[PDB]
Amino acid sequence: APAEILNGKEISAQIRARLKNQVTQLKEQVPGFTPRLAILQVGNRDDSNLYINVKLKAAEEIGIKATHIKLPRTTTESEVMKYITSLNEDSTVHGFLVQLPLDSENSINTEEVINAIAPEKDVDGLTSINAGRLARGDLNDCFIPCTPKGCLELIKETGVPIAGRHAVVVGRSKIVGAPMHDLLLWNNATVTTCHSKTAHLDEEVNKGDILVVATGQPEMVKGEWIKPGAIVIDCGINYVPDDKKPNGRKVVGDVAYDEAKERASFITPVPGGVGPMTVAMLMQSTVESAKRFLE
Amino acid sequence: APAEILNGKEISAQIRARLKNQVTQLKEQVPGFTPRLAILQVGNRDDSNLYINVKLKAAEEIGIKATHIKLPRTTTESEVMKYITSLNEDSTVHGFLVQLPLDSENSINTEEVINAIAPEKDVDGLTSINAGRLARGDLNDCFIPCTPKGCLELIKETGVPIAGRHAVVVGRSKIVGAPMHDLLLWNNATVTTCHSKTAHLDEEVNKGDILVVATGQPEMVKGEWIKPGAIVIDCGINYVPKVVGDVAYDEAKERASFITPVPGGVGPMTVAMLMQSTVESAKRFLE
Ligand SMILES: NC(=O)c1ccc[n+]([C@@H]2O[C@H](COP(=O)([O-])OP(=O)(O)OC[C@H]3O[C@@H](n4cnc5c(N)ncnc54)[C@H](OP(=O)(O)O)[C@@H]3O)[C@@H](O)[C@H]2O)c1
Ligand SMILES: NC(=O)c1ccc[n+]([C@@H]2O[C@H](COP(=O)([O-])OP(=O)(O)OC[C@H]3O[C@@H](n4cnc5c(N)ncnc54)[C@H](OP(=O)(O)O)[C@@H]3O)[C@@H](O)[C@H]2O)c1
Ligand SMILES: Nc1nc(=O)c2c([nH]1)NC[C@@H](CCc1ccc(C(=O)N[C@@H](CCC(=O)O)C(=O)O)cc1)C2
Repeated sequence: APAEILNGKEISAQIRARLKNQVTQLKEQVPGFTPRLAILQVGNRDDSNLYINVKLKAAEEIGIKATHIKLPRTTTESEVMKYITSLNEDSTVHGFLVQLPLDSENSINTEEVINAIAPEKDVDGLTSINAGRLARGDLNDCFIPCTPKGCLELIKETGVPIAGRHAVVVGRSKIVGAPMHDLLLWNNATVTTCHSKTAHLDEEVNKGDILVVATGQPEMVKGEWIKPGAIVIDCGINYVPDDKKPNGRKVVGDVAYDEAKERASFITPVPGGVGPMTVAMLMQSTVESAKRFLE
Repeated sequence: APAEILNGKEISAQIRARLKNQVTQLKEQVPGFTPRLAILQVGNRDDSNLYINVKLKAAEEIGIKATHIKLPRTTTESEVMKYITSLNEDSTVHGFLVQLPLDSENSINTEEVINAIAPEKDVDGLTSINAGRLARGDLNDCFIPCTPKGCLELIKETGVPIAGRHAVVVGRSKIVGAPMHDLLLWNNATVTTCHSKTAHLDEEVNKGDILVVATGQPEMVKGEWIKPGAIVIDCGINYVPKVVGDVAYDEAKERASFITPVPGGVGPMTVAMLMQSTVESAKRFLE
């Protein structure tokens, strides 16, 4: 019998509707309080413009005030640092992020920039201090990066308790795999982390009651590798030409969906699974930052 | 026929001899310079007194100047913060640590205390900044906690490459298990982390080509569970009706290819690694 499909587009829409109501209610409980997000951009990349306007739009629908600071390509590292410092010190701003990658004519140390973000405002969760808190089990008040956050939410939507399950994470990146490990461990799964040097990957994958794949290797995890009854979470966004589609390209996951859907009990499709969760998760983190500041 | 014994006492002695020579050479290059370590203690636990004396002794044998500050049981979090601030600002102190657990009559948030330590002096590697670097693979520029560091060194003493091995870590503490996981992962093992909520622990342990145990549960990991030919690293220090490890040594030694005894395995290696981190902090300050 085939896997239930976790519909990230519907679940994300429910999350954004709930956050809207919560934000409406925070303002009525505490009049004048305005949850506030800022996004700092360097340069003028087309892709970043599109992603930023999606974030700003979601924030405005929820009643979060969203500020976009767009610095020119001529900007220096020292000017970027000054803006980060000013955002840290601005008590009207509850959360902010720096859109990546930076687009400057000058050399800018990306890591130093990110690590100047005050940890209590780090809504993308990529500062070293936040990673360190997450990695050592302080989940009550650290920020969680948006993709693994959405993965955890998808897993919880199944209603299957995580504790005691053997979870497998394929990938160990800063943005996905590593924080995904941390969330699974502090929800009491027994966790195996695999990567490009893992031997007999198929046999490792086949031990996962919960499987999260974040490799960027299109459809590499085959249906045969999936443990029967597993929860399969697929972070992959891989482009493949396909003239039968409206824009001449299909999106496929890091998992071979058509065979994995016959083995799993719950599976995320691609497109429509993990991807649409991500902006909702940023908004949820923004709302958490605003609630903490309200104490 | 038994597993080769990884003799942490002899390996640590070699490490301390090397660090002594390094320290002697720093002093001849820069006369009057003294690497300096401070250990801040709250309360008066017997075990902490003994562990601190062991650290002081190793430091003096290497030529590191070691200072011990012992605060009373009445100490408040705010008083501990004043000493941490003073140690941060004292440019004669290259590295310092806070001995754990704190022994106070008042509630003190251990994490807030540890996280006031300046990252360049955090030789125990327990600040969030250092943990965060280790946890994400940026080992260029962080202190690693002394126990996992010592465990990695014991593993390397076998001569067996870590990359591609299935490693199992039993325990996930901030001081041992979690950082141990990170060290194994960024040395390219495939790592499984177990804890008190792991089901079928025996079957998890049995997948480990490398096994590190740090539970504080005396001899709970049974020899039968060990994969034949495994490298077994036992961090346990348990007092029992003698000191014993977290592993059932006499049965595990018949299955493993390499095993650490208790006492004389991980413990001495932990102190040597603290001294290595202290010496690195002194060398960094010298630029
Ligand atoms: N929807 C979203 O907004 C979103 C966000 C982030 C990422 N993603 C997608 O998720 C995927 C991965 O992204 P990322 O940021 O995690 O990428 P990444 O930084 O390139 O990480 C790739 C990870 O997968 C591992 N890997 C690669 N080949 C492997 C193999 N053959 N077997 C096992 N492990 C292998 C790599 O191992 P090593 O560590 O050994 O190199 C690494 O840990 C991509 O499709 C990306 O587009 C989606
Ligand atoms: N030689 C050295 O220098 C040195 C240094 C530090 C520690 N140690 C020793 O190493 C041992 C562990 O120390 P620690 O600081 O890590 O202790 P700890 O904070 O008490 O943590 C114990 C860990 O083991 C897990 N655990 C407990 N019972 C278990 C069970 N039945 N099955 C599986 N996992 C179990 C715990 O699970 P939960 O997270 O689910 O609670 C926890 O993660 C102790 O004997 C300690 O004295 C030695
Ligand atoms: N939280 C916490 N828990 C702990 O159990 C400890 C620390 N902190 N901090 C310090 C740490 C140090 C433990 C230690 C114990 C003993 C020795 C040592 O001198 N080795 C001796 C005895 C061997 C042994 O007991 O392992 C030897 O064989 O030469 C070295 C270090 C133990």
